[PDB]
Amino acid sequence: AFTVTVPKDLYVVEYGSNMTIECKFPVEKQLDLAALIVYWEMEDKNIIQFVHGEEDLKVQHSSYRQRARLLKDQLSLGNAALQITDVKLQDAGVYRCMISYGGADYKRITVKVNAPYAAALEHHHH
Amino acid sequence: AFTVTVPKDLYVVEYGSNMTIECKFPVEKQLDLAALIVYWEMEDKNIIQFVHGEEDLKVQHSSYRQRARLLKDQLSLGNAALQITDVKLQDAGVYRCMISYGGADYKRITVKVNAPYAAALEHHHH
Ligand SMILES: COc1nc(-c2cccc(-c3cccc(-c4cnc(CNC[C@@H]5CCC(=O)N5)c(OC)n4)c3Cl)c2Cl)cnc1CNC[C@@H]1CCC(=O)N1
Repeated sequence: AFTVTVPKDLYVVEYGSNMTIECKFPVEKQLDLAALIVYWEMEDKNIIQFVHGEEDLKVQHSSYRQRARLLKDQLSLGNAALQITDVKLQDAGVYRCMISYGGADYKRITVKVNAPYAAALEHHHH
Repeated sequence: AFTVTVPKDLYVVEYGSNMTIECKFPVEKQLDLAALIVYWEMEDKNIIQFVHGEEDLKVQHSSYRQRARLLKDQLSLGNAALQITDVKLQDAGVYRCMISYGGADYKRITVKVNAPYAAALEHHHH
């Protein structure tokens, strides 16, 4: 039974920081890269599409462009780790990691973003 | 490139009717049932979990008990059709069909439920 797990289903991050959110999947000693698909989304927006051992950047949502990547050196450990740089208030929400590696499963992770007044005021208006 | 498609991304259904919502996936020549996974959810409620050519009812949300099924004769034609019997107002929302058949993809379907006053009043009080 193929199961994705999360060490944390909640992250609380500061505006302007970097965050790495993690999804674990079973890898028995050697990764079959050809079989692996890793997909991350939030609110139906494509963040990562990792297929055939490479990230496909073409259909990544504009909000994550040049700010989101998969840490590929974690995949051999069975860790799908999404790193987002320079966190914004619009990054708060529910993320899903969808993994195919023989079997298929997904998990949800909630991200909360703390921000000072000036950042919040910009978000509130625009 | 493995792609799931939907003939309709919107269904408008009457309270008390039956609905069948459809996701299509490519099947060339013959279906390899052992490789197929079909999952249906709405709002994080597990509806259908079809793996190893059988439904796993243990993880199904209680509100879909004896009221939701996957039309298995459709699968060899590349149609994942979810039938829900006796539609309620709680069935309105966004559904996802997630399919693994070599590759993996999903699609969203929106369902709107029309209901008369009496049914709406019960739902409103709940
Ligand atoms: C039967 O059992 C279960 N099956 C699944 C499941 C089943 C099949 C496949 C997948 C799956 C896997 C990997 C990737 C993708 C995928 C998705 N989207 C794209 C979209 N890209 C752009 C394109 C264009 C826009 C768009 O709309 N599409 C993509 O890139 C093409 N790849 C997917 Cl769908 C999953 Cl996750 C999950 N959960 C349960 C099991 N119940 C769930 C519960 C919850 C906790 C648990 O423990 N269990």
